[PDB]
Amino acid sequence: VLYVGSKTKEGVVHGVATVAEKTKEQVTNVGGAVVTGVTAVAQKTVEGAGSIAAATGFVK
Amino acid sequence: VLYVGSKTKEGVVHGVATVAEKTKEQVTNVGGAVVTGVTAVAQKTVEGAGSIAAATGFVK
Amino acid sequence: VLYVGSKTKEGVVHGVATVAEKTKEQVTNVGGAVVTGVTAVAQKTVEGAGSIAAATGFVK
Amino acid sequence: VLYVGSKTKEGVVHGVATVAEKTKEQVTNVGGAVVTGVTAVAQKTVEGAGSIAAATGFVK
Amino acid sequence: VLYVGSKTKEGVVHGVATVAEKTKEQVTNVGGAVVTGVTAVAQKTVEGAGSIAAATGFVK
Amino acid sequence: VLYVGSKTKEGVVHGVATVAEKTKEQVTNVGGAVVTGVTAVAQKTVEGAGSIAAATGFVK
Repeated sequence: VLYVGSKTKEGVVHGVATVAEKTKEQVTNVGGAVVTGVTAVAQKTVEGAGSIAAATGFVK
Repeated sequence: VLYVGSKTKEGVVHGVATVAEKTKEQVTNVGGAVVTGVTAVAQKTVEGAGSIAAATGFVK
Repeated sequence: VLYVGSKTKEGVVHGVATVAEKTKEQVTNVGGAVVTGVTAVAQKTVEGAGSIAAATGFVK
Repeated sequence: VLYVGSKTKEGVVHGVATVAEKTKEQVTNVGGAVVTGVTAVAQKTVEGAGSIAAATGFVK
Repeated sequence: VLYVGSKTKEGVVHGVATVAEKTKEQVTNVGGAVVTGVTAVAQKTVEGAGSIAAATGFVK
Repeated sequence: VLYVGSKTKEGVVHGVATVAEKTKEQVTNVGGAVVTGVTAVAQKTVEGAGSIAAATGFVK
């Protein structure tokens, strides 16, 4: 903060990987959210913050 | 904080990985959220914070 | 905090990994959240904190 | 052989995997063979066979 | 052989994988073979066969 | 051979993969062969066969 002579690595997302050979997925969403994969979030702030990921409301 | 001469690695997400050979997933969501995969969150703040991941509201 | 000359590693999520060969999952959610996979959260703050992951409300 | 209506899987080498985080190996061979890792052999014939893996002779 | 109505998978090498994060290997071979890694062999014949891997002679 | 109505996968090498993050290897070979990596061999014949991989002679 006041001083940094470092090699800082702050708030990052690193090395995320996936592999697939023969995938047969038949997602049939009818409401709300549906996530089948990779979702990386990396954010820094100074006041207030969100980062709401893969969420869903149904208010009615 | 006041001084850092470090090799800091703070708040990170590292090394996440997955593999698949023959997967047959038939998700059939009808409401709310559904997550079948990888979700990485790496955030920082100074006052307040969220990071709500893979959540769901259903008020009614 | 006031001084650091170390190799600090804070709030990290490291080394997560998964494998699959022949999986047949037929998730049939009808309400709320359903998580079948990998979820990584790594957050820090100075006042207030969230990190609510894989949750679900049903108020009515 | 004479008939096959199957899902034959012969001579296969499958699923081999390895991981490493912090390894300090200082192999200092002076003679013969030295293997530190992964070696996969998958062979078939009709008359005669080899597959001599990770061997070493010293005749003198 | 005479008939095949199959899904044959013969003599193959599949799925080999490796990972590394911080490796410090100081191989200092002075003679013969030295293998530190991945070697895949997948062959077939009808008469005679070799596949000699990671071998070494020292005749003298 | 005489008949094939199949989906044959013969003699192949598949899915070979590797990863590295911070590797400090100082191989210092002085004689013979040295292999640090990936070596895939896939060959088919009808009479005679080699496939000698990562070998080394020292006759003297």
